[PDB]
Formats: sequence, structure tokens, C-alpha cells
Amino acid sequence: VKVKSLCTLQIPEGVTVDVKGRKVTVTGKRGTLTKDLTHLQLDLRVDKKNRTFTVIRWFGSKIPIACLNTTKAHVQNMITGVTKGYRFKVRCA
RNA sequence: UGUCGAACGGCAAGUGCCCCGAAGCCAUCGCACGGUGGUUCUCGGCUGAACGCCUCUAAGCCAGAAGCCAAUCCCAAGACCAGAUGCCCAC
Repeated sequence: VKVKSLCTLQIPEGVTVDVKGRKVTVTGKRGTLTKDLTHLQLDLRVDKKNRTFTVIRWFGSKIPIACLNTTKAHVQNMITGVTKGYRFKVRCA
């Protein structure tokens, strides 16, 4: 059990990310994307001036440390979604 | 065949026997009918770390078995129904 394990992402200029009890909402160029992260028990916080989002697990062994970079990756797939969006291409073979 | 004397009407033979026979019952020997939703197993996946990449799994999702649970179906308040009601009485 460690005392502080964290990882931060950097919010770009044009994206509003804000949390409300483990429940993020990302408003960019293209719309909003809510992600209900209630099942995780983390300290999600946004700096709002230096534009950076922070996940913190305090006294975690190894199992909740795995859910830190999961949360960081999910918010990045919403910042990519509201700024640039997603497009796939499938092919009939 | 016997027997009321004969014809008539019958009768006896534990329903004499033979043919046809309504109604009723009945045959896969006839006839009619036999329907919906979900959950999630195997599994194949999606995002996604631990483990700067990778990965269906760890959080989280998707789709999904003749299984399972409901709907329909049958009994049904000792499931004690201030569920609704008709009429009398009693407050």
C-alpha cells in the first residue's frame, strides 16, 4: 500500500472538462461526452487554469492503480472525440 | 325350436340367433389447436490499464444456448384481499 499514486493529462486550449463526484463531462468543439465513472473510487480533479486533469488513488495496493491510467485514457478518448472526433472504415472482403 | 287350439298379438331360450340401426360414448381408426419476452453460460468481441508498447478483464461494455426466469397456460386469499359491488339488518 502506497500513499499517493497519480497521473495527469494536459487539457488543450478549447476543451472544458469538469467533474462532479466521479462523473466527468467534456465539452469541446463537437459536443459533450459524459462518462459515469462512479464504480472507481478515485479523486478526480481539474485545475481549470493550467488546464490539466488529475486522477489520484491514495492508499491503493495494485488493483486500483490499474484504474488510474484507465481513467486517464478514457478522458483522452473524449478530448479526442470532442475536438477531432472518431471515424472508422470497414471493408467487405 | 318349444308353447298360448290356428291366424292376430306374442311369449320362452339369464338379450335364441342374423341383417340394418338412432342417440350417446369413442379411435392417431376421424377432426381441430399447441404463442412471447428477457437474463447470462460457453464463447467471440469493444474500449482499456497493470507492464511508457501489448492484451476480451483487472474497472467498465457488446452480442449471446434447446439451459434459467418470467409472459401465455392450470389451481389459486391458511397469501386470511380496508379489492369492487347488489340488497337487508345492526350502529
